[PDB]
Amino acid sequence: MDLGLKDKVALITGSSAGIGFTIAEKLAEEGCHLIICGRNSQRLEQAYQSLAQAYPAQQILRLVADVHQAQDSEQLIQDSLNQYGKIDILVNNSEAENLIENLSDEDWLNVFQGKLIGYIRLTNLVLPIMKKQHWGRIVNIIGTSGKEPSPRLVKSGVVNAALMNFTKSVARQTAPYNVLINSVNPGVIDTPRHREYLEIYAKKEGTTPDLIRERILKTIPMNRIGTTEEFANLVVFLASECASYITGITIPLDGGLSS
Amino acid sequence: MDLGLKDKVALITGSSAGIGFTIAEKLAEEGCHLIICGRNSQRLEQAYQSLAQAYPAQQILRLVADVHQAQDSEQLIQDSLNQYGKIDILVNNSEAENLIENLSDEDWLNVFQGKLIGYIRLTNLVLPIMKKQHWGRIVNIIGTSGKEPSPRLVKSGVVNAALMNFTKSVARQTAPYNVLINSVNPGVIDTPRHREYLEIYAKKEGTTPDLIRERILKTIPMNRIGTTEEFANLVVFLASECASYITGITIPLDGGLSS
Amino acid sequence: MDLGLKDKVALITGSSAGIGFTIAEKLAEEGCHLIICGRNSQRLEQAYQSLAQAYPAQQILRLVADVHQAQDSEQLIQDSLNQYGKIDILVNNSEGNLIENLSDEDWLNVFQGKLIGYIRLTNLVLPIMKKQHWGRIVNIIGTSGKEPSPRLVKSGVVNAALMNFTKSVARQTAPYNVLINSVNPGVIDTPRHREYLEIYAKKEGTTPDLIRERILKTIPMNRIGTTEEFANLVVFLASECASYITGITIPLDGGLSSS
Amino acid sequence: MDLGLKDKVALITGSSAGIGFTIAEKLAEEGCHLIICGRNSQRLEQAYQSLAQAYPAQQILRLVADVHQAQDSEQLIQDSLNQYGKIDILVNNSEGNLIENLSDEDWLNVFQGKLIGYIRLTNLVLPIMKKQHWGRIVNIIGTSGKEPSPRLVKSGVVNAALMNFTKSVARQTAPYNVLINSVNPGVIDTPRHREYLEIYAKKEGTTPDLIRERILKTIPMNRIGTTEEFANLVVFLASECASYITGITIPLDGGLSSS
Repeated sequence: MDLGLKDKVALITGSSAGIGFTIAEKLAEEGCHLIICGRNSQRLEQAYQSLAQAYPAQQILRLVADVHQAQDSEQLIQDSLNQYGKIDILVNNSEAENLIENLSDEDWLNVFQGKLIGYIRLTNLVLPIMKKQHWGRIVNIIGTSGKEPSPRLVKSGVVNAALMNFTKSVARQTAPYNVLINSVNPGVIDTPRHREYLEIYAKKEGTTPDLIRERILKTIPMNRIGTTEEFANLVVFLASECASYITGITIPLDGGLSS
Repeated sequence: MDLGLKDKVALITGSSAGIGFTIAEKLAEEGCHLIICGRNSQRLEQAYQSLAQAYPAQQILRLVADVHQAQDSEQLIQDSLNQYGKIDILVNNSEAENLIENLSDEDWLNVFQGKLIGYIRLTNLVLPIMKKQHWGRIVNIIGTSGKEPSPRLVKSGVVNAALMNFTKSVARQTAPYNVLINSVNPGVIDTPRHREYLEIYAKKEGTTPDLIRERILKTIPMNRIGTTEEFANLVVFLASECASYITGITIPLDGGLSS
Repeated sequence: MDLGLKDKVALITGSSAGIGFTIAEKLAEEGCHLIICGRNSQRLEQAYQSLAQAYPAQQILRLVADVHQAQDSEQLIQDSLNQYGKIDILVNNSEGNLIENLSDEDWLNVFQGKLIGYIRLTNLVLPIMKKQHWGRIVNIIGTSGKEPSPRLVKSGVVNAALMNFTKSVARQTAPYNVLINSVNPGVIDTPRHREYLEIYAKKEGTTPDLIRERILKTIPMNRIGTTEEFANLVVFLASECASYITGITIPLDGGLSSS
Repeated sequence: MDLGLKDKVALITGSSAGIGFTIAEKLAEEGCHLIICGRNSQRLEQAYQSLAQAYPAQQILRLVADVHQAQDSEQLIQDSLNQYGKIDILVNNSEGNLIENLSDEDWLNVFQGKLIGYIRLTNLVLPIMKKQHWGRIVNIIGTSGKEPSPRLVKSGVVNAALMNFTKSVARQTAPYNVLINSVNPGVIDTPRHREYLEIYAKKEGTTPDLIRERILKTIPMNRIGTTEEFANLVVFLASECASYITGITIPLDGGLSSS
């Protein structure tokens, strides 16, 4: 399937590893030029070298930035536009206490100043550019940062509900400009954070990582943990010319967890 | 129907007028003692005098407080507990630019520091008290402050989605203590704010209030605007002993708007 | 709370036992005259005698009828009208797997039971209620005493259909003050539930106690609901007080929907 | 993007025209062999000749069949298996008011059409796909060219049922890599849509142009979708790339679901 992505410019946040990295790879495979970013300069350079070697014909800009910080986010967009003159695609992809009574005002304000305002801010920054182009795709990754999907995750639940509604509202307003915005909700995907979570959960309980993994597998109807490639495939489809009539929706990519 | 509310202590925020006032009246009718509050001392005194005269056998504490301010909210709960020794019921009931591109970081942070954190904070403050009692009811009024319900209302959409999810999470955690929490989503209810909105909309467009009202009536399947009594009836039911198996849900009270 | 039900005429199907019986009791307590029905004459007579002795001031009509059969359902309504001249309230409460096993005849038989049963009875009472400018229909949308689970395929399909039917009919009948809502029970202690525990335990090779323990850990309130708790909401929805509530489905489930 | 569809065998119902025809075309483009069907031999032959001439390297089996009839549906699958030995993909795409007017026979006839039609065909292909450890079923859940609206009561009930069926079957078949999803079209430019515009305009006493203008103002993208745009998503869901997506319903609607 021709996705119509040749020479499209894609900014993928959180692209030094895991889901974001594989999304960047797949976008490059379809002919996009890339902006990849993250806070960890060492990890980002490894990603950058891997992508440049795998896709020597494609342009790749790497930028160290904290996309939960206003100044870094503003400069990220300015540097991207300076390099490429356009930004066609934005993939928003960014990152303990679970008991309600224990969460203070500062705790909640702190959660809102992370991913929630982070995605809103970056969306706001790219919208004028995409509207000028009459072409944009924004895909919001609305998950739990490698934790087992569960209603117990209270902070992420609130933030993710807010972001799903924001997605609908912005989609409705930007649809007349062919700027489309959708969200994808991962199930259990085999990422570095997921693997780190297996280690952390195995200790709190007194067991092994393989044992915790087996318990997780029982909850997934497919009885298999998803790959980053499986997740990336949908994101790339949504970011394509082929998804030109799809906007304002949230899609679970989860091996049946939602059933 | 005996609602089992005799001598229960109910705190109703935003109770100087409109929905909150009628909820306070109906709770007093069922035998509750009240805490009523609001920022407007003059309006609150009028409410206080009306309730005291209508329900002379019931205790009524009135407190001037801004329930979007942390200190006022903390003191509200402390003063309530000092007066009554218990708080059985909390009704969370508190209050322009609509285009996404025009909304800054400060704008969004400001919206989150209002009703969103306001309801979360007050919930957090009453939970230890209600859990000690093994008896609590929290009803969150999740609406649009007298504006015509519409997907266009972007700020309230995000906040309300967040609050509906928060409701579910807190309900799940507090259910083992018989502390039940639910939300009610008003449709078009005849309140002071609604009537003020008719005036403001009639000017922006060049028409009358009755004309704007007629346009609103066409959107409501019942072809009638709801009364504050109709709204209050459900809130009082949810706050009662009779609703002892109902928690974590959101109920539209809207004359069919959701259909 | 005065529910405004004095002398209202209520038809409750499946009212010989369990949820339906308790709903009938509670409606009589609030001043309704009743029509009760069931397929088994002996069980229906027991219910009638209990209700007639408890509420001798109220009129109670008992009729043997299979409300999944067209002729019986039509005659039930005609007999009710001949007795009372009106029907104010209908509570639809009638009874109700490996996908590859389920044949066409199995699915068609499913649809010719509760699904068309509720639709047909709704159709039969609508003109009565519309001419009154007063009606309440409450659809009980449950699993008929089986513990809620994604595994119950037929009931899931039927119940999804009925929830949508509820919305559609509500929208059409709203201006006639004929209000239609559904209640989705969680786990409620009925004779049917108790029999299901026996059957499931026998099939699983375990004890009813162990099945009950498994169910309880899924419910945030950590207890099974009573028929009185369930009936309270149904009676509220059938009342004058619920005059602005229509087209909605309310889970009554101890928090199961937030688990 | 390589969709991994080379030599896969796809059955598309309702494939003589419109959405079904375009889906068949696009599946052939990605390397599938086809089974196409319809009730009208002349229209089916036209579709066959078009596809056979466009994709002469692919196998195309055309069969006259009424997929709302049990015998025809059973024979369709047997004939398909006799030709190809396997069926990898099924796209369920078959055709499909005042409440008080609608009789039992009307509702039963509704349920004996598309509802049991999709369920039956799913049941027929499941064992084929399960033994392969590879299957994709995509249910087209629309209004068959009528403009989406709460007024369409029968389709709403059937479609709600089918969306739930999708979830239930997905959960059961997931470990066999047999994935089942639904797509809900908004307004798509098909011959059926165009005929509906004519009929609705005639019934309303207005022009097709004015009906189209009314529809366009409901769609945030301010345009009606093409069959190619719709087919793109169906083909993606039918692909190897969608290997972790199951049990979900995706609106393909230009933002209508966020309007």
